[PDB]
Amino acid sequence: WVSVQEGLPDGFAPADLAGALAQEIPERHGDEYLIYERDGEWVLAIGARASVELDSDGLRIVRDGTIEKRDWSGHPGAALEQAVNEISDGTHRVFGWVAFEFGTYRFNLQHRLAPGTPLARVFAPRAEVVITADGVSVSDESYVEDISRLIEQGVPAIPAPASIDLAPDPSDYRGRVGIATAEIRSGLYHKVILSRRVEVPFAMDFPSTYRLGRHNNTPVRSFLLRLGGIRALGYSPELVTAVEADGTVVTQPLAGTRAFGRGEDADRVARDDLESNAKEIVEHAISVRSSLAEIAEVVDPSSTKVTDFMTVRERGSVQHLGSTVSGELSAGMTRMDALEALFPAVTASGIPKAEGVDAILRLDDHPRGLYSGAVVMLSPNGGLDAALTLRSAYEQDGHTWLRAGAGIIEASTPEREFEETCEKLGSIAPYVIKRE
Amino acid sequence: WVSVQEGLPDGFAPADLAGALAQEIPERHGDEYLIYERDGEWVLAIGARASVELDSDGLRIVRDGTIEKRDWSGHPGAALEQAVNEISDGTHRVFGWVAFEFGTYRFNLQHRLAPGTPLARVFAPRAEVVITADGVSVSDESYVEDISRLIEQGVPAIPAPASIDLAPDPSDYRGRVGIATAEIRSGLYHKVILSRRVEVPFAMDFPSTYRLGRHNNTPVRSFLLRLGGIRALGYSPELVTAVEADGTVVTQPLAGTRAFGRGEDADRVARDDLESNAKEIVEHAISVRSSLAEIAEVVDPSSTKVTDFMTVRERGSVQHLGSTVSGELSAGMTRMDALEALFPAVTASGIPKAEGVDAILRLDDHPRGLYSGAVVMLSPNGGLDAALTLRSAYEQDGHTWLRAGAGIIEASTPEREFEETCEKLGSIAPYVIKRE
Repeated sequence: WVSVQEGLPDGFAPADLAGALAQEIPERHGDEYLIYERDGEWVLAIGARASVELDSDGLRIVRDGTIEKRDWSGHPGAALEQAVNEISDGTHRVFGWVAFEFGTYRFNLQHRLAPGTPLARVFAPRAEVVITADGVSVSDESYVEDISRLIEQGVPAIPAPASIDLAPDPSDYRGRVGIATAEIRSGLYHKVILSRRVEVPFAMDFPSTYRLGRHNNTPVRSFLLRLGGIRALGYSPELVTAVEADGTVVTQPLAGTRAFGRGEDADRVARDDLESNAKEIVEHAISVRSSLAEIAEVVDPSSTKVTDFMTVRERGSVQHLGSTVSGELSAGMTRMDALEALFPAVTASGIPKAEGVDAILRLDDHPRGLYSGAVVMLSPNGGLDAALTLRSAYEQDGHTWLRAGAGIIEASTPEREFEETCEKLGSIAPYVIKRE
Repeated sequence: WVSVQEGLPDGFAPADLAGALAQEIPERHGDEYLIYERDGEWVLAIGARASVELDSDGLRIVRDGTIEKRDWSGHPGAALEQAVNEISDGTHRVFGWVAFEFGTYRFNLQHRLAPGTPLARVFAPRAEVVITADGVSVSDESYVEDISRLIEQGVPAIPAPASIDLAPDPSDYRGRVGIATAEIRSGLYHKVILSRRVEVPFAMDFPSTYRLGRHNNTPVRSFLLRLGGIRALGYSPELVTAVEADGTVVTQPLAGTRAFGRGEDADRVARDDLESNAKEIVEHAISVRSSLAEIAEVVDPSSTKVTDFMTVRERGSVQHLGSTVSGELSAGMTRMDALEALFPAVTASGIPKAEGVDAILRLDDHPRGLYSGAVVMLSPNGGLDAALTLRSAYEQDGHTWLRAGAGIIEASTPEREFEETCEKLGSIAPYVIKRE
């Protein structure tokens, strides 16, 4: 590890340097890369020393072009954990994403997946740049040159954002909400989160959008990646799963939403509505109870606890009721068993979760892919950090899109739920920069 | 008859009301019962006013605290018909099941049966509830209060399903495929359908499972029963035999399978594969020819026809090539003659049929029992409706199981046949609910 810089250069917030370094090094050279923000520290992982591709019908481990093909069966977590342990060489951190569809295996719904459905893509980098307020480090000194050059030459001035109309409903979200309420009335499930895509009808500048979006958000994790033919960025409002080295397992159910960022007065009125609204309280408590039932599969029961029970969590364009559920990983359980037990987040799927997931396969645009999955960092010391992929933008196979959803219960009304998606889309839609 | 509701309240699909009523009425009072869904009408038949028990060693009529015993030999259809007419009183419908083993007599294979093998169980109900999308009628007024209350109380929520492991092969299906293909190679026969049981390691909730499965299937008939020491439910993909009041005989051979339910794009690829595949076309064609030869024994030659020839038929987790073969019942022939000629379904046995049935008795777990037999409704106008018993679950004598099979020809591979069984199990296995 080589120290590049003491402190940040004037006019560089860590997010800004991370985003600038993304544009000036990996984007410039065509490298895959991933930026992961966690507790005031940005890691920029550059280039794919090696990578894993887990699909519904196979597994590939790639080392500088050379492809191992493998089969796998049973649970996708066990295959992925093996492949991660292999490419980490016992020493390197591994980064990437896990798709919503990874979660179907738990509920015996993997028969609904098309051949070759992507489940996960992760890589071990050639190099890591680490940015804090305290400074900038790099794992390999051959990068010091380009880092210093972008520092001294200084900060790109982000263009004005573009405009995206959130109002049209091409995918008939309002009508799909109505199908879901009838299914709930029929007794099929209690709750499902359904989403709508918003197609961005132009090409995006991901690094710049990332930087602007981050100035206007307060997320638990943020990320920007180019990996597996996909670009994506996001302001994750909550962890689906963290496993610490000491064995602590964490999940953060956020459920219950009102608008935020409309001034102190409006935000306080919305908050007071949220905290006293019986429907939001009930659905929050139910979510937390479900989280606790899931985590209990992999932690010691005497260890399980809720911290910051049902507290208001501010997330840019929205504020939410949030709780933190935790426990101590049991003997004979792995970090991947933890992730599988909790995936996909109950708060982005539904209740009971098997029928919720079933409903999403039918009533949401498929696949969800990265949306409502996780962006992950896995560490050689047994660590796992998995941010729930929401408040995010995607670019793949010539399409660029936003995606946001809402929790549907029996009493839900199409128009309220559509408006909720609009509030959530306000975490991204305003900060989108054209690729020019 | 007595109308209960002229229009269901919203959040009452017919299958959900039928399943709820089974739980609320016959399951509470230990009654025999059978639900049969046909063309948008569910009939819930409750309580055994009178019964017929057909076994390999004799026939019993059970009613009014008596049993009358009857001897039969050679071919069971005539004794069953005579007995059904007896318990019908010329005015009641009769419901029940016919086991695979019923079909051995036509081929002089009954000597392979265990003495006392059950062949059929049918009953005339004490009461009938008829449910459609447009209302509920009941044959007995003393049911109206119970039915009215449940309707008002509201349909219960479907509980979360359990996990059944489809991967292991304790019956060595892969090995039995190899035995079959070596037998085919040697010239003993052309084709056989071999199956595997999957044991469910818990007591099932049949009414709840019935409901959840129905939401995820599109069958020609569905059923839920507790009769003759057995519980069963299923989503029949085809009729083995129907006889209409006008004398039309119908059979529906489905043969050739690919996955369905994986989104439009994958389903279209799979469809295009199925309809262009020479192996699937030839086997479908051969099945239709066999069906025509069987039906020709009981219908007028100038009346035989094939409708919807080799059309794709969608059945939840799978789609199939199917055809409808029909004719006009001949003078002197009964509905039972028609059933016997067509039983068991060519598409669930093999080619030639005698050799195929014999190969099933040797190379499949025995008895098949209800699997690949029929669930039947017999009407006093001479009607018969026999759904082929596939895509079903079963419970008897402390054991609960699923069962799925595949058509084996000379070139079949164990891996592909095992995967086919998994695809067909995808119809039911994910929706199985534990009885607590």
